[PDB]
Amino acid sequence: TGIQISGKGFMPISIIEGDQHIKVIAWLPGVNKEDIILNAVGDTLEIRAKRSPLMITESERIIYSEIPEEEEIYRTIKLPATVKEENASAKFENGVLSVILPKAESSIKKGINIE
Amino acid sequence: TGIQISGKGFMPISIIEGDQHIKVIAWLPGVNKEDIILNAVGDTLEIRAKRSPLMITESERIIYSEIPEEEEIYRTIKLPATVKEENASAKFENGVLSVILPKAESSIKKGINIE
Amino acid sequence: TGIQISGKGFMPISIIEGDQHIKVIAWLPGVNKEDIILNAVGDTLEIRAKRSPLMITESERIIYSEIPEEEEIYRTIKLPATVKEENASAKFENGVLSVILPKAESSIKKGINIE
Amino acid sequence: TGIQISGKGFMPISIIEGDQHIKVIAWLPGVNKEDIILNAVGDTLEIRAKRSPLMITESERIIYSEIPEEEEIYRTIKLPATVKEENASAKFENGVLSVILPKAESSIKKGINIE
Amino acid sequence: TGIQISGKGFMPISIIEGDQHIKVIAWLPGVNKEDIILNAVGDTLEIRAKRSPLMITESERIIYSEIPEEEEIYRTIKLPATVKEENASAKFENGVLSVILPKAESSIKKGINIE
Amino acid sequence: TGIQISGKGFMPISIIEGDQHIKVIAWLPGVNKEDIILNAVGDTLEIRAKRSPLMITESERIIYSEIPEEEEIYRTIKLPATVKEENASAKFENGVLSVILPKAESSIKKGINIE
Amino acid sequence: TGIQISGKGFMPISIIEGDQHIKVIAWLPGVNKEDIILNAVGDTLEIRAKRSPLMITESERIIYSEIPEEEEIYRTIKLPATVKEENASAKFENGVLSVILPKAESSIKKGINIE
Amino acid sequence: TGIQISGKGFMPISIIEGDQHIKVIAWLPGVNKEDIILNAVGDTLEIRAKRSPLMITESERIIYSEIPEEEEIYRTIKLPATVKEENASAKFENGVLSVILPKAESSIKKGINIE
Amino acid sequence: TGIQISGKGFMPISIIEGDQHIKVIAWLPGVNKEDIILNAVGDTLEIRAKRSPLMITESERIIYSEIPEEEEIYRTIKLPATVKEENASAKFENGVLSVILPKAESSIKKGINIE
Amino acid sequence: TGIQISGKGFMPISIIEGDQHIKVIAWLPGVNKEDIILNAVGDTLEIRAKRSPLMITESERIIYSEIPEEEEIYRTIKLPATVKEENASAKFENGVLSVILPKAESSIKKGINIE
Amino acid sequence: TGIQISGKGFMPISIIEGDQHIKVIAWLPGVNKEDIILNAVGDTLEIRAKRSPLMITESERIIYSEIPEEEEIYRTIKLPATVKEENASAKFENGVLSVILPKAESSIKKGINIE
Amino acid sequence: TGIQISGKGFMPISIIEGDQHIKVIAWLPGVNKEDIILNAVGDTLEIRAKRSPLMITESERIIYSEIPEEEEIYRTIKLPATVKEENASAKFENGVLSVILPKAESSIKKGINIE
Amino acid sequence: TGIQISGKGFMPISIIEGDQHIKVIAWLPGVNKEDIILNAVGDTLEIRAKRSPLMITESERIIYSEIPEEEEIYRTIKLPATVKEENASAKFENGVLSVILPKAESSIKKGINIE
Amino acid sequence: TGIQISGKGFMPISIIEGDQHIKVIAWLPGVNKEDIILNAVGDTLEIRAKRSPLMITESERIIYSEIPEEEEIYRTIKLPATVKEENASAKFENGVLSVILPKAESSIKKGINIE
Amino acid sequence: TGIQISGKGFMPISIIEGDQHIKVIAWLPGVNKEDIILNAVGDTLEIRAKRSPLMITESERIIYSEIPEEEEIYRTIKLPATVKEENASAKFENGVLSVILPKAESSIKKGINIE
Amino acid sequence: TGIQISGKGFMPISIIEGDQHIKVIAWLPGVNKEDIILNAVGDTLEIRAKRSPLMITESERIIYSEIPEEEEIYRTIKLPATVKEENASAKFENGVLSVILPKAESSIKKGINIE
Repeated sequence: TGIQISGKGFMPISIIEGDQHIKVIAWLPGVNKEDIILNAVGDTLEIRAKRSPLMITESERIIYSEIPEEEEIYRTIKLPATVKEENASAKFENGVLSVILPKAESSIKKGINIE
Repeated sequence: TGIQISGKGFMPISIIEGDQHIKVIAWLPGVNKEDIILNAVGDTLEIRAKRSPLMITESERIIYSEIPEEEEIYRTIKLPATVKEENASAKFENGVLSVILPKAESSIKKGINIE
Repeated sequence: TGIQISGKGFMPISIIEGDQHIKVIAWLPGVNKEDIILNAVGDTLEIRAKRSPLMITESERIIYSEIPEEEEIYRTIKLPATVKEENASAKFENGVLSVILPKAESSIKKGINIE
Repeated sequence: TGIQISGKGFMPISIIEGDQHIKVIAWLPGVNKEDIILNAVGDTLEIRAKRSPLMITESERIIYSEIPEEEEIYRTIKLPATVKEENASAKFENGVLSVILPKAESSIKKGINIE
Repeated sequence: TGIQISGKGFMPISIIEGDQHIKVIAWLPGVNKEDIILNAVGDTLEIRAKRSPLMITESERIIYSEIPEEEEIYRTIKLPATVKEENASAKFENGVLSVILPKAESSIKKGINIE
Repeated sequence: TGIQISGKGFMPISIIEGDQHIKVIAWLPGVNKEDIILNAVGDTLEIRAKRSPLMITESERIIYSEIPEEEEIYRTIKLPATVKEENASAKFENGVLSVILPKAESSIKKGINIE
Repeated sequence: TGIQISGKGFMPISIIEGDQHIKVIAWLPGVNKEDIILNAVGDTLEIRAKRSPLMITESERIIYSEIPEEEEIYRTIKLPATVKEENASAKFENGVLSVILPKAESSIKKGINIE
Repeated sequence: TGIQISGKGFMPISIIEGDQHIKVIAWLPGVNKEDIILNAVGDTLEIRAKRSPLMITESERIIYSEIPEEEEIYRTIKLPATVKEENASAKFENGVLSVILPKAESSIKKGINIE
Repeated sequence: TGIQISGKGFMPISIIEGDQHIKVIAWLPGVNKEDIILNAVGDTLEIRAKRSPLMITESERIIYSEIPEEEEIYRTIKLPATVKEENASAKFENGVLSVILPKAESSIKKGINIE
Repeated sequence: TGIQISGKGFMPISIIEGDQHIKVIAWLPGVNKEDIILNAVGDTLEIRAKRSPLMITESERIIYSEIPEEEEIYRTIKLPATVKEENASAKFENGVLSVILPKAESSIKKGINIE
Repeated sequence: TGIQISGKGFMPISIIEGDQHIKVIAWLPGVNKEDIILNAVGDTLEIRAKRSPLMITESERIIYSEIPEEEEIYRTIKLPATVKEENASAKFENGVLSVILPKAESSIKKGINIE
Repeated sequence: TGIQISGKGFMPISIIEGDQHIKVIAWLPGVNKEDIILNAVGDTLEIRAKRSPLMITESERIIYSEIPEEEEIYRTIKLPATVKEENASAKFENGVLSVILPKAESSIKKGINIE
Repeated sequence: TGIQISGKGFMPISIIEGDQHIKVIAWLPGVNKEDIILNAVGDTLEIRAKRSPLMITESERIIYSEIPEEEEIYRTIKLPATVKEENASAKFENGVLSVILPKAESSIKKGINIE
Repeated sequence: TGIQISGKGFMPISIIEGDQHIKVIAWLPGVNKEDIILNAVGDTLEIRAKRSPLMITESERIIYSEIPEEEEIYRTIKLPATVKEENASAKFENGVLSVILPKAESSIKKGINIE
Repeated sequence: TGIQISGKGFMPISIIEGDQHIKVIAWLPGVNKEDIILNAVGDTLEIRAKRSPLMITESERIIYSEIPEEEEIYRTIKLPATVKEENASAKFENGVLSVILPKAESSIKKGINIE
Repeated sequence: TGIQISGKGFMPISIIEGDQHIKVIAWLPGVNKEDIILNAVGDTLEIRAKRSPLMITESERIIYSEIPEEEEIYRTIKLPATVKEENASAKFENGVLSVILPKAESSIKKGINIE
């Protein structure tokens, strides 16, 4: 549907497009700020992250779990437009990752009169 | 299977039992530290929480998303054994919740080494 | 579903639990002020009521009817928590009964600090 | 069966035909006096009403309810005979509406007796 | 059999259609000459009758009965074609009614005038 | 579909609408002027016909034939609007029947404008 | 079956063979005499025709038809025996075509004596 | 509903009804004000119109289209109530048609007050 | 098929190509001239629109509709060639949108001689 | 098998093919010389006959019978090669018909040498 | 279907039938004028042709194709009529083959007058 | 496919045509030159043969055998053209039979020049 | 399969790609020299043509045709590499269309040393 | 899934990406070093090879084989990034091909800060 | 088929058989000579080996593969003839393995030369 | 599967084959070291033992038990190859038996000359 996505593991994401930039939304619970790698260029975006396994005491044991445990996970997406990555910015809080990607000049759409 | 869990929406949770305590783990992405209500007595656990919606500018618009949008979500659990909630504790970081539940000394089993 | 309900006839009912009280609703069309029996104890609730049959003039005849004709009906309910029925209150209007059940101090959940 | 009924939502109704009139019964739980609209002409009758769902207070946690809650509801009925609407009458108490309409055909009362 | 007959009580009827009229034979045992109400309009016919009440008593221990005293009995017949009610005629003998419905002039089917 | 047709035998037909009339067409292969029946009233039409069977000489024998053998054929049709059958006309040539049905003025729907 | 038929369009036909000739029957609703071209040689017959389409008025519209639309139609049939086309004859009436085919002398059956 | 709809081709429709009138909504994309034929009488509606096909130059060609090409299209409607066609009005804008149908005096229903 | 389309809601569209320009065809019933936003660049065409809700008087109600009720709708198209947006023009009438996009020289085809 | 046999009734037959002629055998028990009709031309043959029923005196009764009762019987046969029916010779004796038919010159097969 | 067609390979063909002749149309793409062998007699036509394989350069490999490859191709057709080959003619250009077959006199059909 | 074959026994065959002749091929294993009979005329071919059974010694017995043992066998064929049998020649060696049939003058086709 | 082909109508095309150029091969039988339009740029190439219909005299008609009749046809293709149209060359004979595309500089692939 | 591969024959492959380059893996059994051609450019890479067929001795026979027989084979793959072919390197050992594609500058990804 | 093979792992194989020896072919991509385990005796042969997995640098990642990842593989074969295993020989070049098995003189078959 | 197993009682067993020996494992819960009988010869192995029953004290009484009570238990296993039982060994700990079966030296497979 105008975009392609790939990667390993589970990863909720969402994308918002403006007239000058694009906002990226991602869910990465249980990760330390340093465990994240995000690289981009042109119109392509890459997300890489690793989470610690849930340690347990020798006396302790798990009766039940829902959480997938695979530590390494990443997701790749092709955007609908080219961006100026060098000016991009991102915020991460509450296990959630936030990104801002300025649009490239060529991508800036233009209006047309209607009569 | 000896315990039951209930609630609305999508919410990962994990449960672990210790000799002196029981440990509960849950993922609360998009929840501010103060947005959480957590209540416990005896051997039953309850959780309620609200995550802000995805804000957008009139120019901006959502193109793709799998993340569910509903804000308020909750979870309820019945433990297998009684706990001393008065001494329990909870720690929440990076959109993930952990809770320490002291087992009742009456509930605390007596491992015997014999042969 | 964690609670049980039974009885005879059609008597739509809905239950709402509040931190300090429980609100319950029952559809009772066409029933007079004197026909209603209410009883609650511990964490269970009972209702019994009787509606006069459809009287008609000798020259009249019922050509069509979807309204059920039975007079007496009752319903049993298991509450999830104990209530202080002695201080409860209820009201009936427009064929519907409204109830408020104060919750016992023992049953009232305790909140725990988050850190 | 010589008479037709239609509308939306749940609305039990009873039709009673007299030698000089037709009486109609409608169950409208929780419906206020001013919210109900009654209209008729010829040999057809129509009903409109709307019910306010509820108000939230405190936690306001409700389990799977047995009571329906569609707000707007109406019903239309074709009578077997023409009625004199200008002389009709209606009353609503205990959540049930009662209506009596004199029959225009009865005001004519044709007869061509032969051997 | 493509035509509708309805009513209450036991009242055998035979409907005969002519090219200029409709003739109907009906069984009305025990009904007086003045007790038979006959009405017609458009393409429908109404037959109404009442027989002697023939009450019940005691000190007899009724030993046998096949004759019902049901007084008010009627039948509604959907005629296949329009009739001129003002010109109808009938004869009643030995509890059997012989009606004539002269639909002789209310329409005249087109004919062959081909050239 | 707003008009109904039935009958026995093979009889193709087609229907037309006119501003002040209705045209109807019927294929009647091998039918003589005298074998034909056409009657109509109101908004319904009837057709009956009978065609002589396949005659054969004593010295001849039918080695193959696909043409049906039945002689009598007929059709009945419900028209969509009222017609003034007294003014109708029809023509039959080359085994095909054409009929002209002037429409009832009351049935004519004209005289609405846009602004 | 010792004989073949082919062509396009709707064309009922029946064939009858005489000891000295062969007679053929054809259904041609709505065809003008000149519209048809019948030819023959050897033991095969060819029939060509064209039926005018259903002309219409500007205000007119066709609401339904059973009649097929195509105009140009023809059929071909291979006779089992040779004929003397120069002596053939045909008659067409009431949208129906008849043909008489004198059988060739060698085509005409010869009977061996009793012994 | 008591209403019927018919016609050919693609023509989206919606129908509103008023107490004193009836309002009709029709989509007619790609139409000029003069191409539309509408007429009304009694309690039934008809709408007929024509839209030009897609013009093109010999140096241009169709690569992809969803819009159906057939030009002549119409629809018909059977109302549940009679209207006063002579007083009806209609407006057309932005490819959409709005019609106002003053309801007949007999059609106008009588409201019934609750006693 | 070498061209990509996307958006939300119902939006008929068709596309035409010439040697020097691109023509765009779309259906927007019931929209006001200003309610539409269209931008494009490179080979990408964006269409955005918001439609008025079907106004209804309090006494009225929609007995039936086919028109989709959603108000805002938009579409995106990736053309097979590049365009000079700054020179484009568009006309809109009768609920239809017309847009002409001159092709970009670099993308503009060249004729190739054949010998 | 390159040839066809047809007819009615029990008529066993056998066919014998020579270099210069064809001989054919047919079982016709109980048929008179005057009852037989045989006709052949080209490379096909016809046989027609009739056998009288079994007579008995009125006092006599058939205690056992396997012999068939039907009288009229016939057969038709297609040869694989043309025959000169002029020179045909037939012999009927003991309820069996024998016939020899010289073959046509073209039918006559020339012996071909081996080198 | 009155004519037989056979042969190996791909060779589109169509047949035309003159009253004095027969014209045949065949597609023989990629063939040099001399590479066709054609011969015919009676009412049967034989066509033989061979094409060079689609040559390739030593440093050339085919990415994609659909054209069938077999070099020799032939077809045979049995006409419904006898012809005079000695007088025939044919043309071949633009990879398309044309042939003219004058009919035999016996092939000439004789028109039949109709009465 | 325009050619038909018949006979009894096992006899694989293949057929060859040239511009000047026809060549025929047959497998007749275990058959001596003297046991073969072949005949032909016009455009049809006959084959007849008989193979000596396998003799067996008294001390010897057949353990297993796939070979069909029927001695006499024959085949019949209809050629696609007429031949001149008086000049035929055939070879039989290595258990395989070959035949060369010079064409008839009508059989040899005449080339048609191209324009 | 990594390459795009498109267009309407019947147009066989086989594509071949050389290291230094692209050769394009297509079958366009039955078209005139000038009705061929081939244009290209970048990495995409277009083909348009029209073919005369099979004309006939009124005395003439058809027995059978395999050739499709539609007249306008075209095809478009996206090559794997960009070209320099200016040096393009093409030949068309015998209904076969040949085109040569010298490859663009940036497209010329470079061999890699092997170890 | 973002990468495309095509070709004919059997040739297992696998692909790897690095931050400076791309590594390619391929199985090529039975290939001498000389018969493999590798070329690539930009983001396009092609592999061509031909293997000697399995020669055999006159006395020899193939009883069973799994290996496919085709000799010429190739593959094409379009990479996710463009490379600097001139710097590439490819090691071939043990019937397996290894290739190194140093990434081009614009392909080089850029990391972006987070807070 | 009288010969069987078994084992785990992917290993295409083809058996060849001489008169004085037997040849066999095995595909073993990525198998170092030292990882090769092959053993046989009498008329049965064994094959076993392990392949190193594809290593990667931490920065590197697998995007797509077809390579089978199982390492340890082997095969077992029953040969149809005994061999002098002590006299066998093998060759392993470019990932393809070949072997020669001198056949035991007992297995060696003695030719028979008679007419 | 080349080996056979038999015996009585509950006895999980595992079999492992090496290059020069064969290893066998058996579960012997509750069996004393001396309770076992172990014998083997050629390529078959025998194991027999008797395990004591479940004793109970005077005051005791058995309420539940799953363990089978049968004392005598044995198993018979025919090995695939002959073994050097004279050199075999066995080891039994924690109720589980292990046995080493050095297989016959003659069974060794060797002889292939590795280049």
